[PDB]
Amino acid sequence: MEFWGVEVKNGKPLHLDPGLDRLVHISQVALGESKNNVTEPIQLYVTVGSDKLLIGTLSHEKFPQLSTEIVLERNFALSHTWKNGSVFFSGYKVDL
Amino acid sequence: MEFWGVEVKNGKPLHLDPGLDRLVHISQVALGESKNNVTEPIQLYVTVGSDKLLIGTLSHEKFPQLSTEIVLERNFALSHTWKNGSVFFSGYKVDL
Amino acid sequence: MEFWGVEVKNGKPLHLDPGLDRLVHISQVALGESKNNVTEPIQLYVTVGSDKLLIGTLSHEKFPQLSTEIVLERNFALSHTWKNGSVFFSGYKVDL
Amino acid sequence: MEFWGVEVKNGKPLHLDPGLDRLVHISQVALGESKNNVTEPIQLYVTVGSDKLLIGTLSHEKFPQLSTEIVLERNFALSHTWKNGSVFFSGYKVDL
Amino acid sequence: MEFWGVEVKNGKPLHLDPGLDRLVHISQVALGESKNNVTEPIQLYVTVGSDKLLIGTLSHEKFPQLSTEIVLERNFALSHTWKNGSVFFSGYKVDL
Repeated sequence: MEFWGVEVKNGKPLHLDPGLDRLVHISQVALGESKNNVTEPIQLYVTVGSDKLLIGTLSHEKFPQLSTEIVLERNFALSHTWKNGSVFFSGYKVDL
Repeated sequence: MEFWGVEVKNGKPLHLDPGLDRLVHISQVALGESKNNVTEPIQLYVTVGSDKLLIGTLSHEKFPQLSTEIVLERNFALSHTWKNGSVFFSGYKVDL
Repeated sequence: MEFWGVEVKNGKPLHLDPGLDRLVHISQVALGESKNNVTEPIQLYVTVGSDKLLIGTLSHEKFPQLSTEIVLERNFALSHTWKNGSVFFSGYKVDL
Repeated sequence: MEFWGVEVKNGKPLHLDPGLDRLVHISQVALGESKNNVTEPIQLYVTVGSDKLLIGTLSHEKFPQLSTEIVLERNFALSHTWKNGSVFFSGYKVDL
Repeated sequence: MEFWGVEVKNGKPLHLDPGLDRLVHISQVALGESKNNVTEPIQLYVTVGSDKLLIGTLSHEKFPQLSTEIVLERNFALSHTWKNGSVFFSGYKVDL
């Protein structure tokens, strides 16, 4: 049980690996601050072995964060559709 | 612990099997992007044997995703009432 | 770990028993579609022994579902105040 | 694992004790019916030893319930700021 | 399993240590009472080592609390951007 987190900037897929005999457990997703205040809804994706899964759609006004239980035992990528800001993903790494 | 997820397109029941001595744990539901300004509320169902259970009602305006804990040890189907878009279900498989 | 769920129709108490050395874990609650556009908040109860406990208040407009963690080791009843529709309760049974 | 719940009526702290080598796990909080009036936000507190902690703020309009994971290993008190109604807390007791 | 909680006043980082062979599990976040209207965004952070992670953005009107699952095995800091009030964080400590 080790705290884990990342900031995905401007949506470009961030490729991650839990490591041998580990899982990443993502528990918290948060929409970062806007520089402009042109806010469209922002889609969030986890890509695992190809399959690209929508996990949610955030907005500053209505959906600025999610409490989640996403469990990843293999290489994956996090990505989102906001070209001008960050989405924060956090949780913890687990053994076995 | 194996990441798992599916896209249910246009609501047609997707029949799934966790596998022998496995469970599917569904943790995240997300509503896909709409192509038009018709938004009807979209009902989501898990059908197990003779029981069709409503798990929720989504909309782009108010309810575009759910964080869930749905546990399936036997064959089931996922379905929804949106004839013109997708709902994404994700989570993980567990060994017994 | 066995998927479990029920439909409580028109609010009448549904009396249930987890069984010997079993638990019912209720993880998802969902408000059925309305035919009868009166609307009003719908209170949901779990009755265990002499205690009738409110678990929440649903509406089609604002609160059409809940994600819960309700654990029941002994006989109980589910009930709600909607006389003209259903509320769906689902989750799983656990041994030991 | 035993179902547990209480109704905290009006503004008075309810003092509770899990017992020796037990925990209370609070998983669901629900605001009781207001008998007409539109009411003010209601703050919820758990008091443990030297700490009175805000756990949230409920309203009939916007926040009538919470799904929680509050874990108490020693004597505590639940209280809230609604002088003329109830808040229901439920979950389960765990033996260590 | 020991109840844990803190009040972070006016945003100033609170530096905390779970202790040897312990984790802090943060389950509940709640926004304190405002005396006026707050116009500044209320952003919440957990800082661990070189990573400052946004966990969400609170408001009195729309997002006065979060139910979370944040796990910390290391020294960390909690902080937020509300200059004129408190955010309450609670949960429990776990051994081993």
